[PDB]
Amino acid sequence: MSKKDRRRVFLDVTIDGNLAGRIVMELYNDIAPRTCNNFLMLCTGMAGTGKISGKPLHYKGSTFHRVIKNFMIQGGDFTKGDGTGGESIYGGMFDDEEFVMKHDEPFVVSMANKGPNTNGSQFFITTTPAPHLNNIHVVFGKVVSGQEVVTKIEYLKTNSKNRPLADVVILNCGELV
Repeated sequence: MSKKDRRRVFLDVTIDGNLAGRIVMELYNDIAPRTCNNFLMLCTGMAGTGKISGKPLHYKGSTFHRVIKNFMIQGGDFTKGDGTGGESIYGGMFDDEEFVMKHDEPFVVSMANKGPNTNGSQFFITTTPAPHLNNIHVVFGKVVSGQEVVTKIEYLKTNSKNRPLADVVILNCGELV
């Protein structure tokens, strides 16, 4: 409810086994409670296994399978690891919450989707403002530290499917104080 209700979460990322650093994000629980809760639970793994997939609901070990130079990096697919998988802690996908937050600045954390009301576990971190994505993707967080590890990942050499050649893995993830 209050701005003091905002939680912090972390992602320790490795590129081909070499530690790139830590990405810390502040979740706007007071503006997008369901989306932030889903994300926070996926970082800690404290919600169990997927209802439909029967797989662990948590980012540990998953990758950033898509990076777009000058725009964003995408991850969160813990079931298929290529953009076709992932699952929310609510079972399957969940509805879009009110589009309060906007892509009005770089390093905003937003939900990836496959059309209206199709939120799962996939997300993306932008690197420039993107107002055209407003009212399509639910913004629920902001990177507060480690924005340089985000750009490091973003500029990695990719193939024609926009997939990084190197293995970008979430070594550790969880909650911060």
